[PDB]
Amino acid sequence: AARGHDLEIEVAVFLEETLAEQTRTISYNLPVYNVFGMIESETPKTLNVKIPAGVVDGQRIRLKGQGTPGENGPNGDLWLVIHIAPHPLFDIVGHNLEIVLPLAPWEAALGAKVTVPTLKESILLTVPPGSQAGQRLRIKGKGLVSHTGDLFAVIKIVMPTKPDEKARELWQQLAAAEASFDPRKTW
Amino acid sequence: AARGHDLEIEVAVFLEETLAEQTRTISYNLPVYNVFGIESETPKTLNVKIPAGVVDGQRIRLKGQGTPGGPNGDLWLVIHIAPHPLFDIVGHNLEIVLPLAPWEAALGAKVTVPTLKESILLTVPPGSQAGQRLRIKGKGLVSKTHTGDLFAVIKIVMPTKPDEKARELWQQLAAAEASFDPRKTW
Repeated sequence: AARGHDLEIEVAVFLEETLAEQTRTISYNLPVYNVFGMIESETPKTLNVKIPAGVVDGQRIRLKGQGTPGENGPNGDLWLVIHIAPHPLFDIVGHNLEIVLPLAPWEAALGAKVTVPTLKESILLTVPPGSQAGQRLRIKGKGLVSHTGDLFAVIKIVMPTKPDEKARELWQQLAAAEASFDPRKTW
Repeated sequence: AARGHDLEIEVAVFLEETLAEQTRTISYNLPVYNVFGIESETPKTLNVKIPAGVVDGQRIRLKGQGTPGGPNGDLWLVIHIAPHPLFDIVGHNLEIVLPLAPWEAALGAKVTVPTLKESILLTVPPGSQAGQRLRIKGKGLVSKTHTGDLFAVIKIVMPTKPDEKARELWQQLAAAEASFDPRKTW
């Protein structure tokens, strides 16, 4: 008389439902064997499991005896391992969230106040003058919740498409203005 | 009625070296355990032609070339192409961050770009974009029968705080391109 084996089901969970006390329907099969010992059938099972809120990524939950049938012995256990889903805007890094902050070059140079999204509502982040590409601007009070974490606005500089006659001239003049700038001092 | 012991030998290569077959001379040490189971180290040297296209971690085995009452052990050559400070490998291809000033992307330029071998002058067309991939054919890795390319991936970079002049032109710019919405995606 030996016990059954443990099953594992990786449950993907949209980050947004992190603080959501959520219900997932789990479905799995338990194999049924021949007198000659091979599978010949699978019995289908389902449970409506109440997943607690604020389940951290990769965290584990145990449903005892929901695993494989024991031999002769107790059933094995079933494990639901969480895997927080890849957010469209935010990105889980540590206990904090990251948001890429697209900025037009003028916006980065002059500075600008622009609305940025959070978990729920949208705050107003201010960008200092002269900010650089890769700039890691922090916004406290908006981040993973449980205490609560912080969001980081990581600046990325974007460009409009090819410019028309007038916008061109201007660019040539900045080019002239900033002719001394070496964007590749590293090489 | 015993048998042999094995050996792992790290063999450091450089990304540039990988571009062609290279004859190499590895010096190592062959252990000596007393007929117990260590107090000596009879060294050796082998001359091997490493092939064009190897990859970090790759292993080449040499038979019998380990310790020696029956069959001898085996020798393991573990390649170790430690990380290059400019080119990131992506299969048979290479990637390089190409810093550009906002006005280089806007106006379009010609920029000298490095290579595993020798530099090349790259044409950045007017209107280029953050994250854009400019292809440099054949400057990627040389696998057995294929040769990858190198991609210069644009990254707009800005200078430090500006001044009356710069700042005045940036304001004009903003007006000229007032319709542009970087955060369209929000």
